[PDB]
Amino acid sequence: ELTMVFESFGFKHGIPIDADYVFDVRFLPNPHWDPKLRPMTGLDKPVAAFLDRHTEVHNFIYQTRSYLELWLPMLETNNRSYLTVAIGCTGGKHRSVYIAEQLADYFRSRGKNVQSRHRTLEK
Amino acid sequence: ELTMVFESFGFKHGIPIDADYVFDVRFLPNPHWDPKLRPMTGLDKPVAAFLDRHTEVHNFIYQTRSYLELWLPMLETNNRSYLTVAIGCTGGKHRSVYIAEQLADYFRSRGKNVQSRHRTLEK
Repeated sequence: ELTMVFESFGFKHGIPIDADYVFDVRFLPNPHWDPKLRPMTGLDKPVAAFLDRHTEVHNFIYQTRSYLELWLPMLETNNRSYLTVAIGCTGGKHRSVYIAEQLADYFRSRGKNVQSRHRTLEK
Repeated sequence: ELTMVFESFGFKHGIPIDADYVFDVRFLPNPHWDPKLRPMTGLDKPVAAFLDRHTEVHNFIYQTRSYLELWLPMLETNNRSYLTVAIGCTGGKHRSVYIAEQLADYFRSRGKNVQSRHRTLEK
């Protein structure tokens, strides 16, 4: 079956070369100036809470998975092993990490074959 | 005002480094095996007609502009000069060219500041 890859990255490091879709989340609320959140990542509960208190964050996740679901039946049959969705913020530590996690969890919940990767955190 | 750039490219040449959003259209009907269409581009009427006879082509354009419109108000105010939407097929000659053109025409019709670019055709 098609493997759905959800990856976060920082635009400052360049777009990942395996991406098929790229979504920029630099318009979402930015935790960069709260000093307590700066050293954390979007895997951490305070950063997730900072993001989820804003309505547009859940709406971005919901609308993005809905958009992808329009094409998924045709992609699952596109001579294709992978569908790679890359979520980018500037540094790849906070917003993109959280959003990629939430998308990956949503598609896992739908029974899809999924994998996540955080390009900045893995360094 | 925010300048909306719509660019086509071929994944075989790599993702353009100025892209903010990237949409893969390799699942749309492929004119590669009709020999009359192969040397043409998505600027040409026979290629546009080949694509537009399939319902999913118009739906992709409509759904993609609608998705972008969810975020445009927040992007038009993201300390941002450009919003660059890159549409990719394998070679960047047919599907991506057509789709980028149609998106650019749609946002021009809404009074947005727009520019188009076809990375493969310009070579």
